[PDB]
Amino acid sequence: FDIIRSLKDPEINKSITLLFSFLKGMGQDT
Amino acid sequence: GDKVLDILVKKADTEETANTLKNLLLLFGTLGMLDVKQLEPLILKVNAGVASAVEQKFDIIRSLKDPEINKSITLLFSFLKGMGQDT
Ligand SMILES: CCCCCCCCCCCCCCCCCC(=O)OC[C@H](COP(=O)(O)OC[C@H](O)CO)OC(=O)CCCCCCCCCCCCCCC
Ligand SMILES: CCCCCCCCCCCCCCCCCC(=O)OC[C@H](COP(=O)(O)OC[C@H](O)CO)OC(=O)CCCCCCCCCCCCCCC
Ligand SMILES: CCCCCCCCCCC(=O)O
Ligand SMILES: CCCCCCCCCCC(=O)O
Ligand SMILES: CCCCCCCCCCC(=O)O
Ligand SMILES: CCCCCCCCCCC(=O)O
Ligand SMILES: CCCCCCCCCCC(=O)O
Ligand SMILES: CCCCCCCCCCC(=O)O
Ligand SMILES: CCCCCCCCCCC(=O)O
Ligand SMILES: CCCCCCCCC(=O)O
Ligand SMILES: CCCCCCCCC(=O)O
Ligand SMILES: CCCCCCC(=O)O
Ligand SMILES: CCCCCCC(=O)O
Ligand SMILES: CCCCCCC(=O)O
Ligand SMILES: CCCCCCC(=O)O
Repeated sequence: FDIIRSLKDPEINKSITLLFSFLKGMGQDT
Repeated sequence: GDKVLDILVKKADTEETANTLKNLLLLFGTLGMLDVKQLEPLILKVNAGVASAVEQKFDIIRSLKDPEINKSITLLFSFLKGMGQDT
């Protein structure tokens, strides 16, 4: 039940967006 | 010098210090076992990813459609498949 409540957390949302930006950056087409 | 060595061994002889030195040697051995020739592209990708993350001054659904994100997560899943190989 923790993940559903956590996804709505603005801090968690921003942090996971940062991790997904990290994920996008790696494996770049270049 | 005998007193110095005595102090050194009597302080070190604790199991914590012996475990610390043993695990340092084991860490060196494992880092030697780990192959780094393939790890240089991974380091470059990590550099690019950290740069993109620090560049940023409902997200996952939009991100999954990103071709870059899709390819990157496919690479991570290939990494996940490679580890724990049946061999
Ligand atoms: C008409 C309206 C009907 C209901 C209307 C709908 C009822 C359900 C509403 C949605 C519930 C989940 C929402 C989304 C949760 C967050 C997004 C998500 O999916 O996040 C996956 C993550 C798993 O963790 P990850 O491994 O991905 O973690 C990442 C890395 O691994 C970390 O390192 O969180 C979860 O799974 C938590 C949810 C658990 C399952 C939810 C469904 C169970 C019950 C369904 C049936 C109930 C009875 C139905 C009776 C019919
Ligand atoms: C008839 C048509 C009906 C609608 C028709 C459908 C309406 C919904 C469409 C689908 C929405 C999600 C699609 C899939 C999203 C991406 C895949 C996924 O699942 O990715 C899990 C990840 C969780 O992150 P992870 O922890 O896994 O991260 C990994 C590591 O952990 C990192 O390190 O993203 C999310 O959960 C984002 C989605 C949040 C929940 C979506 C549902 C909420 C609302 C449902 C009810 C709405 C009202 C319904 C009213 C009835
Ligand atoms: C539809 C919910 C039925 C009751 C489930 C109770 C346990 C939910 C999960 C709690 C947990 O993950 O620790
Ligand atoms: C009737 C069910 C209420 C569930 C409220 C859960 C509160 C604790 C959530 C876990 C947390 O705050 O880290
Ligand atoms: C069905 C959507 C109702 C409105 C939800 C608004 C918040 C969505 C989550 C935004 C975030 O994770 O930062
Ligand atoms: C979208 C397809 C190209 C993105 C992934 C390219 C980086 C993986 C290969 C890197 C390398 O050959 O060292
Ligand atoms: C209406 C919701 C707006 C969400 C904006 C999220 C940040 C977008 C810009 C990201 C950045 O480049 O810092
Ligand atoms: C009416 C709702 C429009 C949502 C558009 C969200 C744009 C910002 C998404 C976050 C990002 O670009 O990183
Ligand atoms: C599909 C079942 C075998 C895959 C996992 C095998 C590796 C795990 C054990 C490795 C080891 O014994 O050192
Ligand atoms: C349909 C209204 C009742 C369910 C809403 C639950 C929201 C919980 C939350 O904010 O995480
Ligand atoms: C059914 C059409 C309207 C919903 C489509 C939303 C697509 C959003 C996206 O491309 O991530
Ligand atoms: C009435 C219960 C709906 C599903 C809730 C699932 C959850 O958020 O753990
Ligand atoms: C309209 C019913 C909404 C149930 C889902 C709630 C949630 O997962 O935040
Ligand atoms: C009309 C809204 C459908 C569910 C959207 C869920 C999401 O992508 O965050
Ligand atoms: C036909 C309705 C599609 C809703 C789901 C959209 C998405 O999650 O990309």
